[PDB]
Amino acid sequence: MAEPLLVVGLGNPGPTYAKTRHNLGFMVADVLAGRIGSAFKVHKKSGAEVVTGRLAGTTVVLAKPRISMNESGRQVGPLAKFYSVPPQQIVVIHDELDIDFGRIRLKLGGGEGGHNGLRSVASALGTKNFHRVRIGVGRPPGRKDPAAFVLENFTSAERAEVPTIVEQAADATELLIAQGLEPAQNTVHAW
Repeated sequence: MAEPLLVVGLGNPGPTYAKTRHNLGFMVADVLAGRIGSAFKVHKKSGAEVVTGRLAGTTVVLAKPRISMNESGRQVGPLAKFYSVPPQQIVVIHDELDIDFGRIRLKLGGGEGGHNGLRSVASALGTKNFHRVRIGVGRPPGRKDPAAFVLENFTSAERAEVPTIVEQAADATELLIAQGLEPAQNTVHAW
């Protein structure tokens, strides 16, 4: 008697990447786990780090793959089947190049931008119809390649407000779960 939502934070494992742009997904997930009150434990049948509990009024399974961005699909897929979670009930948090730094957008399906983690997930699920909480990071300075840019740390001026942004992403995420996409994205969007 359940059928929970799967909330997935994308990022790369290890201290080496903990603070890079490509790890926004992990940062948000760590905040959500802090709201639920439990630390992550390894889900042995999938190898993913997981937290289960009550979040935003419903049952949630919060996860972080402890395998590299490129192969995240391998753990997210099994995890989804483990709990019989339909794609529409899957929420993936990730950094986004096509949106200005500090902006947060919510989306169901659609393109994947330049995010390799997202591709691996949609590849494993066999569909792109899952929700995303897109946390803007902006576009790289000049001629620097997107893939390289997101593997760097935030500039000192950016680092000042990443903590504010992560908390807003987590709220945006909770708002999505509780209220639904349309209400949530009407509140969180502005242009």
